[PDB]
Amino acid sequence: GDLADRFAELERRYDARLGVYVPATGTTEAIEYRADERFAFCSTFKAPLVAAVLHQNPLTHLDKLITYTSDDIRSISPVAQQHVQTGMTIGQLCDAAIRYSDGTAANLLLADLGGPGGGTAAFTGYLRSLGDTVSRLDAEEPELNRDPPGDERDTTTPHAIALVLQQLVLGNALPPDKRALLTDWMARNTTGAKRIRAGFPADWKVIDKTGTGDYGRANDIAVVWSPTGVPYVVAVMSDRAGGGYDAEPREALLAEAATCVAGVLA
Repeated sequence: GDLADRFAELERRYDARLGVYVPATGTTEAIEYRADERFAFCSTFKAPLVAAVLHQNPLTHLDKLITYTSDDIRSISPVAQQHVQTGMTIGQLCDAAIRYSDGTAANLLLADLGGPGGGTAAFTGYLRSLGDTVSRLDAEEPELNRDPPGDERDTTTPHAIALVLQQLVLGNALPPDKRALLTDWMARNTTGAKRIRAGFPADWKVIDKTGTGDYGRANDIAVVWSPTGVPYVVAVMSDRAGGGYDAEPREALLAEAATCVAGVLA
């Protein structure tokens, strides 16, 4: 058979562009479909963002209290907008950015990296340090979800982001104590039940970070563990550039793409 033909059928059925990368492992070949085409990060950047903050601080930094006002809520912020009076620690912000895709938490973590562009240059530099030469973050939340389809700003490729996640969760980009925190926050994500999780059998472990944006953007990046404990990185990205800025993002496309990948990996 030809898995690329099955991904192409998904693109025609969902009226969408799909990108997939599953890095090769000890026992599998890579799966790649439009893997070197650019797609908007949307909130998937929040996983490497938390890694960047972990990398450049001791773990005691997670208790640092960050204060902010109601005027700092500029993006969908399920946790941060309930804690304006008290503030949130860096660790609480990491948790919220990954598990609730909290936009204010991400903007505050970008500010914690510091430097010009409110942390977006610093974040991009962290990706360069992991060998990612193509990805770039240019805007904060929520504008990073809203670039037009032709813009390279705030884009990655499935290939690039998969190899970033591979280094972070399964490689040695972070020491074990920091790696375990990133892994746990992804493992307890609350936003991803209908995406890669929905394509893997219940006895597979899935950890993930979702992204959604304009032009029908829907992404999910995951690490999955077989029932025998064998890990795979799975990056799935999609958009609907011909469906207008308000094209509906399709979680079901990601779930079916994931089901096709599970068929290869099982």
